[PDB]
Amino acid sequence: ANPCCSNPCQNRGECMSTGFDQYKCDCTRTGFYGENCTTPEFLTRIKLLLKPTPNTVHYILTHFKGVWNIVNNIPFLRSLIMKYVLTSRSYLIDSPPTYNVHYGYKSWEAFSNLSYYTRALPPVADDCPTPMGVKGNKELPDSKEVLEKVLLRREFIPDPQGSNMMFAFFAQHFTHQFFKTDHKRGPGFTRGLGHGVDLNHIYGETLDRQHKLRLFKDGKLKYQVIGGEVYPPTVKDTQVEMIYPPHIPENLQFAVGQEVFGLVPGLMMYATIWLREHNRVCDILKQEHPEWGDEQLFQTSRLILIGETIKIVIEDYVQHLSGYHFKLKFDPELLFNQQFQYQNRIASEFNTLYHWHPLLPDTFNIEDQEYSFKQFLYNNSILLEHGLTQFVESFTRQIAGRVAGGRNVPIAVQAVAKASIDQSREMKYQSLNEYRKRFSLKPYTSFEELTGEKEMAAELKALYSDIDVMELYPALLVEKPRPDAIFGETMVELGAPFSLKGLMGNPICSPQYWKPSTFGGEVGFKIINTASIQSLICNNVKGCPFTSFNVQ
Amino acid sequence: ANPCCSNPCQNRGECMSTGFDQYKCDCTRTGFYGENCTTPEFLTRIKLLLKPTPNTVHYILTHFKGVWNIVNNIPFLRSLIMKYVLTSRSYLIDSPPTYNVHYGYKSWEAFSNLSYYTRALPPVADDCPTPMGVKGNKELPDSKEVLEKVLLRREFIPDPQGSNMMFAFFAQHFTHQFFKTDHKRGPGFTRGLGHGVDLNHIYGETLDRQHKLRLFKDGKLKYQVIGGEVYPPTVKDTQVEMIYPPHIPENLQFAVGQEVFGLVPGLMMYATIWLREHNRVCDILKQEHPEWGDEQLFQTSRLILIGETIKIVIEDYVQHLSGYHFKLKFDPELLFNQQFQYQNRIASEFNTLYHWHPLLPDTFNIEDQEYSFKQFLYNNSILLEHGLTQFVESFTRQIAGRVAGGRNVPIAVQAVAKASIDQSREMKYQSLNEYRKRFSLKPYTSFEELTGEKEMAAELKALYSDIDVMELYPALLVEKPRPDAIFGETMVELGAPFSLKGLMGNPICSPQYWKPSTFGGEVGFKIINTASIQSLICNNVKGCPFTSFNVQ
Ligand code: HEM
Ligand code: HEM
Ligand SMILES: *[C@@H]1O[C@H](CO)[C@@H](O[C@@H]2O[C@H](CO)[C@@H](O)[C@H](O)[C@H]2NC(C)=O)[C@H](O)[C@H]1NC(C)=O
Ligand SMILES: *[C@@H]1O[C@H](CO)[C@@H](O[C@@H]2O[C@H](CO)[C@@H](O)[C@H](O)[C@H]2NC(C)=O)[C@H](O)[C@H]1NC(C)=O
Ligand SMILES: COc1ccc2c(c1)c1c(n2Cc2ccc(Cl)cc2)C(C)=NCC1
Ligand SMILES: COc1ccc2c(c1)c1c(n2Cc2ccc(Cl)cc2)C(C)=NCC1
Ligand SMILES: CCCCCCCCO[C@@H]1O[C@H](CO)[C@@H](O)[C@H](O)[C@H]1O
Ligand SMILES: *[C@@H]1O[C@H](CO)[C@@H](O)[C@H](O)[C@H]1NC(C)=O
Ligand SMILES: *[C@@H]1O[C@H](CO)[C@@H](O)[C@H](O)[C@H]1NC(C)=O
Ligand SMILES: *[C@@H]1O[C@H](CO)[C@@H](O)[C@H](O)[C@H]1NC(C)=O
Ligand SMILES: *[C@@H]1O[C@H](CO)[C@@H](O)[C@H](O)[C@H]1NC(C)=O
Repeated sequence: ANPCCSNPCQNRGECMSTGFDQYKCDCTRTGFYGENCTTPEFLTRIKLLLKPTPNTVHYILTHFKGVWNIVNNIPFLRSLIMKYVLTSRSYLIDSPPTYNVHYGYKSWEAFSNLSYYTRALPPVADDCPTPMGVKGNKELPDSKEVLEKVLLRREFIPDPQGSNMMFAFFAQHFTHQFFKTDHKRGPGFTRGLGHGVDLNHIYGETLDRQHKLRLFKDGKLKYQVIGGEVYPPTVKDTQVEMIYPPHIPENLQFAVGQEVFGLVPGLMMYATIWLREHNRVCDILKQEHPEWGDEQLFQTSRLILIGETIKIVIEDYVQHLSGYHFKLKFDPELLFNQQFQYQNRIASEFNTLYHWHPLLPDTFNIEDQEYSFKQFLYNNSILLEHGLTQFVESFTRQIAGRVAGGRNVPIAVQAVAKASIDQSREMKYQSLNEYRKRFSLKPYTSFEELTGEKEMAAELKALYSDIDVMELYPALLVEKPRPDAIFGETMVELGAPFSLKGLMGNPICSPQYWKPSTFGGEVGFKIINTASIQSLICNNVKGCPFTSFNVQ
Repeated sequence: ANPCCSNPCQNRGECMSTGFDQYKCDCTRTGFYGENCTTPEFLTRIKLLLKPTPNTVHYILTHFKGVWNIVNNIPFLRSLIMKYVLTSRSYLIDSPPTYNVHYGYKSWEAFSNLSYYTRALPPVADDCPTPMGVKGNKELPDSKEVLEKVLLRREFIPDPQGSNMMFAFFAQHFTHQFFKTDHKRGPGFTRGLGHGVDLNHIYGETLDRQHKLRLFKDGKLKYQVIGGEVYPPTVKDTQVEMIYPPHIPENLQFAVGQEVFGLVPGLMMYATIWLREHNRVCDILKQEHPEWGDEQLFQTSRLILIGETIKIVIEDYVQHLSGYHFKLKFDPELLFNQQFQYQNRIASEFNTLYHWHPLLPDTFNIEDQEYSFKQFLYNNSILLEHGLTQFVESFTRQIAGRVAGGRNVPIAVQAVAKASIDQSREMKYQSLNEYRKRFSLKPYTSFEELTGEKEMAAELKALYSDIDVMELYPALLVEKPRPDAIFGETMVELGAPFSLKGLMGNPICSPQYWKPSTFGGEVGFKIINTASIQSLICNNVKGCPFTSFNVQ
């Protein structure tokens, strides 16, 4: 019924109904004119004839190891390249945000209501005949049939990039501060009104929760000592709301910023590490400022751990995922002479493609034990039995699973993957190829080009019939990976602009914030600029055990 | 005891305590270096030797009328000059925001908690020996003594720029959407979470209030027809809460977006005009999009009226009180190639200096009646008595009062002007000269330099002793005005950046919003780009009465 259901406007042109049966494409600043914005301009012709494909941009960055070794040892050449990485990626995001799950058109309700996730692409209209628009059958294939045929794990497929459980649990700990779906409203609503990296999973979403977690002395957070080790406090001691099964004793009901981090001891591991780091920074600032009160010590510490988070994510977490020989660099000054919006709204699609459940192994191997999912979930006495030291040493050695390549979602969490399929349809996601076009990628012409193989492509083609009807989420998990990589092209090219806008879009990277006095002088400024996952564990885990995001 | 109470750092360098009695200035990206950021760099010595004073630029813009008559008709030259106006004023506001009433240091609470007003200057620390820091007596002079000696109006002083009551009530109506102090929390807390021009004074702050005001047919707002004229609906049949005295009849309680607009018929006049304009735009959009539903007609009408508001404010409202011969232009495209944060946070000082009560006369002369403050306030029966047309014609003729120059605050609202003094000290405002240095203005060396005369200056000399202790709010109302103007240098050079960042920092001025499809096509786009106070009255007030912001 809606004349824009076929998604006619190309090259990011906006569609608007002009009557019951007619439409018009607004091609403003798209580089193209014509009915559906497909006729390029002469300057656009030159750029399209010169812009290299992302797979070529992935080859030079992962080859010529000796040439990148020269560039890395030159600050000028490294900064000029890192600046190009920042700007080229960040141009793809709409900031301020536009659409959400309920508005396929711009409106003030969509912009102002921070409870919605935002949308890179507008949702399909209710009165469209097919789920994707006009293409495909009236009903998408059975989500359980897609789940069992191409998603579920037969034999465990390890990640060829060496990603370990330290990386996987870091990915789960980090992303679950801005991925906090409000299941009371719907899959398109969020509870992290910060919409970014505010470390609410450490300090609390609301002020009242924060004050319950604070000691109100030297800016530190409340803690307890079990067996000589610093662990988060209990629910009984702080009276914060946590999510635990009714069979969990009171001394094991740990209280952390995120109310669900008692789900798995992997999240509680990082929650304990970051808690210790906060109090460690409180001791440093108090050493440098005996005149500061409790509130300033807490606040300045919080800002320092935020900078440490963004520093570790870019230079370690993203560095490992990229597989680049070029050393990425967290430097906000690279954007001061550029056009960049220091804001961010968390996108629903970013939430979808971050369901990296294939990372999870069949068993969690700690020291000389192999816990199943039943034994590991909601059992933090495991953490107390082994300690952070052996926890780090065990997760550093155990390798995680490959995300792309298909058929690697462990069956323990199969209902989550099936829900990621079902909820994507509930929120009226557009097709995979529509999101590939939205991010300047060539649309797949067949299921075999997508998967890079024949068997899964045959099962998909029997289910979806036409490639233009393939859904985004299952395509990500079964996409052909880059050579010996963990992700395909769609995962990287769509997630990098979201990931970059959420890290650099933080206010601490803005010129008025990025200065030593914001972090208590040059001593606190050095804490951020020398942060690393290795130094985070070495400063807060006994014995200073070697850790990394890759297996040795 | 705080070593930063003397505000030692100059040129926006940030002070930080480095001990119980030692401080350090952070001169990062200030153009200066040294202990208190006072030694200029080479590029700083060149800019300080080439930048003209604000009064010089005001002279050039208010003189050479024939030259501006040529520039106004050269579209490239006019856009070029308006570009310089927008960029030079933008550089002064901290965006993302920094301090508030409770945080003199940058903190995540200060940035995230949207209930606060932000602060262009940090508050004075509570442990400083004097209210202003280290200068003046232990207590500031009697606010009643200041109010009665330099503020209370003995004889009405008309505005030399000819501002009428159409302007005075437009200022009151427009600003009272982002100036809504939360008196349940404190003067530094706002109830306007949009922090800008979201037209919540028409549609409501919360979604539940908006639905009470909406008719849910053709996107129109509810209304009633009294005597053949369109007026807002009553609280009796809408249940939306309004502030009315307990004696007001049920059918005289008009229900509009802002709960306090029943305070004066002047506010209810503009609320009625804008209500009509929304339903008129709805008729225009439905005429062009007969396939749209209620929600999209409403949401698009809202975005259009927001655009109309920013248009009228820049090209009529700001055009009137600037006194410029250069015709101001509202054109978001002038910032697409410029560094500009498309976000805004309402500053508390912007609220402080927008207290333009000297505009009010001693009586409100409508047609042939002269109503006192007692008769005018909370008397919507006056509006139904005379009608909108007579209201527009009467207020166009009645001249408002001069805001600067001293002694023009009407005695009927003396309780307000004292509160502005008290609440400013309660919020620990810094001195007048400290705020002048904050906005690149020369500090006043004497009270006579501030007032431009002898009498009021000698009174302020005997109250404050030192000029560096003079407060911001009373200085704005007693400052020497510009020649035959309404405001002084401080009122203009401090308020213009706040006003700029609030108008152009709106999301609809961002590139992904400034296009026809956002506003329902080229017809709705034309409603924004050809809006004016004259067309607003002509399209919505019966008879198309002549109106203006200046008396004829
Ligand atoms: C280690 C054990 C893990 C378990 C038991 C688990 C299970 C779950 C469950 C139950 C949900 C919520 C389902 C729903 O309510 O719709 C979820 C969501 C999610 N998972 Fe995991 N997962 C694990 C690890 C990970 C890891 C390593 C990542 C890495 C990125 C990850 C990424 C996500 C994300 C981003 C969400 C969405 C968050 C939200 O919408 O609130 N998970 N997972
Ligand atoms: C026409 C009759 C008017 C009356 C009876 C009136 C009276 C008042 C009152 C009672 C307040 C509340 C003070 C407080 O809550 O502490 C106030 C505040 C204020 N007035 Fe008016 N005023 C009038 C017109 C105007 C005009 C023409 C302007 C022009 C700019 C103006 C600007 C303001 C502002 C900006 C505030 C601050 C409100 C806030 O921060 O919430 N007022 N006035
Ligand atoms: C913003 O800050 C204010 C003040 O710190 C918070 O309001 C306080 O809330 C507590 C409850 O947590 C009350 O006991 C206080 O009386 C409140 N003070 C004032 C002045 O209102 C407010 O909750 C914060 N906003 C958010 C979203 O956290
Ligand atoms: C953001 O939007 C949601 C949904 O449009 C709002 O939630 C609704 O709130 C109204 C009351 O205002 C309730 O009657 C509905 O039942 C709610 N629906 C859902 C799905 O939650 C929410 O209030 C909006 N937030 C803001 C700040 O306006
Ligand atoms: C500088 O801008 C960025 C920010 C994050 C990036 C990034 C580029 C690249 C990658 N990341 C991390 C990332 C990507 C997708 C998702 Cl979903 C989450 C994180 C990856 C994995 N490869 C190379 C390019
Ligand atoms: C484009 O940038 C602006 C925005 C608003 C402006 C402005 C410049 C100028 C003025 N205004 C309006 C205004 C200023 C202060 C306050 Cl407190 C309220 C309104 C004035 C008064 N004259 C010349 C310069
Ligand atoms: C862990 C897998 C549990 C569900 C598997 C049964 C669903 C049928 O899936 C079948 O499995 C075969 C073996 O992988 C594939 O070769 C077939 O292509 C596929 O159709
Ligand atoms: C795109 O434009 C062509 C004409 O150039 C038209 O035939 C076609 O229908 C348009 N696309 C869609 C999806 O309608
Ligand atoms: C929890 O882990 C411990 C190992 O420390 C194990 O003995 C226990 O059985 C586990 N509990 C459950 C319910 O799996
Ligand atoms: C500022 O610097 C001067 C010398 O540069 C020094 O004498 C003075 O104490 C400093 N502080 C103040 C508040 O003037
Ligand atoms: C309200 O205004 C009317 C004129 O419309 C007047 O007759 C009446 O006395 C006024 N009421 C008060 C309380 O001043």
